[PDB]
Amino acid sequence: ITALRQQVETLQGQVQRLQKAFSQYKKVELFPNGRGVGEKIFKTGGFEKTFQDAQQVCTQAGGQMASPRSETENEALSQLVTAQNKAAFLSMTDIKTEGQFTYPTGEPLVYANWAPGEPNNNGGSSGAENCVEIFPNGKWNDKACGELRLVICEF
Amino acid sequence: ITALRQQVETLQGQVQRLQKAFSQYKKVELFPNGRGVGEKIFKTGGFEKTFQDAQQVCTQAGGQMASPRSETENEALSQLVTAQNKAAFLSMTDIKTEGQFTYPTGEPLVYANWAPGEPNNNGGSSGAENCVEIFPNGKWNDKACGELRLVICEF
Amino acid sequence: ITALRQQVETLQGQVQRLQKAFSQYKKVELFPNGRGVGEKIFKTGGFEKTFQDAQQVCTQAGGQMASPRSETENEALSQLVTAQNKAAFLSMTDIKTEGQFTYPTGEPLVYANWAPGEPNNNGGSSGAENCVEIFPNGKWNDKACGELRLVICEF
Ligand SMILES: OC[C@H]1O[C@@H](O)[C@@H](O)[C@@H](O)[C@@H]1O
Ligand SMILES: OC[C@H]1O[C@@H](O)[C@@H](O)[C@@H](O)[C@@H]1O
Ligand SMILES: OC[C@H]1O[C@@H](O)[C@@H](O)[C@@H](O)[C@@H]1O
Ligand SMILES: [Ca+2]
Ligand SMILES: [Ca+2]
Ligand SMILES: [Ca+2]
Ligand SMILES: [Ca+2]
Ligand SMILES: [Ca+2]
Ligand SMILES: [Ca+2]
Repeated sequence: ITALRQQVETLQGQVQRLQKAFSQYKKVELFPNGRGVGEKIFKTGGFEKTFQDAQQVCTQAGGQMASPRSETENEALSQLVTAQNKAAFLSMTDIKTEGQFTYPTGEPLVYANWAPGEPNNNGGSSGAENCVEIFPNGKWNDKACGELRLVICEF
Repeated sequence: ITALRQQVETLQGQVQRLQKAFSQYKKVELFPNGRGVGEKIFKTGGFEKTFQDAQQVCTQAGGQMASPRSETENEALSQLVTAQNKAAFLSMTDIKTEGQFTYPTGEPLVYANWAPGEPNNNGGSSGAENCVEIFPNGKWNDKACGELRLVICEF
Repeated sequence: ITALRQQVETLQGQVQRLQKAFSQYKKVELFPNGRGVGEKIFKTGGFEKTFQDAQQVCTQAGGQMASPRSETENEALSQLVTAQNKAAFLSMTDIKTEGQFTYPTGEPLVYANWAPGEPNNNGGSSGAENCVEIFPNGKWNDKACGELRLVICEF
């Protein structure tokens, strides 16, 4: 029918405006504590927690901790860490097998950006160092999971 | 026609992607200062104001102060109060009739979570206590409306 | 066909709910650091940077610095500056031609709200004053671009 055609063209307009409005509100939301990379979105809570606290926080929020699988994804996190001037915990650990860092899924790294001479598993008073922190410069450093670091969740 | 069918199937795809993208951006927005319960959304501004200031703030923002009508809704607020480590004002008062706390609409409570021995209307120097604050543990305490408390708005 | 009609009516419902949900999530996002005026959206990052830093920040985020072209737009910014209690940089400068303040595009002001006796180009130790800051009261004051001021981006 011809009226059905009218309803469809109306929907096209409505959908177009929804798309425009949403694109704008994506940018607004991400400023300043969020970064979009691919279909991923990293966002910092602005606070610091231990690794396991941060892991619960991100999960409770409906996401997970950041698993940067590329340089572009790693760069985004670097920007958040820089803006906050606080090193942040990544999602990876080598708790299962020492020396081998893994994603929460069980699969080994497909990307890495260790700083000079890392990891080393030397946390001093803290003891072992099974988690990973990322610096403002984007470099990685294994660190005692019990330390407090910037919380960044991946959605 | 057959072309109209094509336009419709195109809209289905567009709408599906809008839905997926929006679900993701809902989670992103709510982290970390927001909680979704039913069709309600609680969000903290992170700051503290008197009851009447908080009431103007929430209204100006297009919402209202939190009227937790269930344990699930009350729990959500508890999580926000805990994260901020700041007690927050609820929307209810007994200003009209002493002893009887009411929603901004005029209707009496359909849910309550008073702490041991509350309310008591004893604010000391503050005087009377006609408003309600909620603790990190989720318990309620009547308090002088003139006090500064965490602002949480309901949308 | 009749089934196509069913799919279309289904889309209408889906779109209606998307619209409702989005309207709600617009209000949530804007609280408390955002203001909507027309098709524009102002949002503060909460931090302070020099004019050129703020300009990079806003651009990187996919927007620009605030170009208030009316009293309603200026009022919105005033509300953000007030809430933060921090004067903010606007997008306008007179760097090209002294005395004549311009938008980033190259066009002269279509609106202005200078405070008593401004601008004056007297920044003391700072030197010249080619940028513009806005006070909680909404009034404008030219200021050394090298100063640190509240960052507010326009999307
Ligand atoms: O506090 C322990 C940390 O000390 C830093 O200076 C580095 O040496 C890191 O490798 C180490 O994890
Ligand atoms: O400051 C007054 C408050 O003091 C607290 O210790 C409690 O006793 C509350 O009941 C009371 O509202
Ligand atoms: O610090 C310089 C500033 O000092 C303020 O008191 C005002 O006089 C401004 O006009 C001037 O830009
Ligand atoms: Ca180790
Ligand atoms: Ca180390
Ligand atoms: Ca009372
Ligand atoms: Ca009391
Ligand atoms: Ca000047
Ligand atoms: Ca001046």
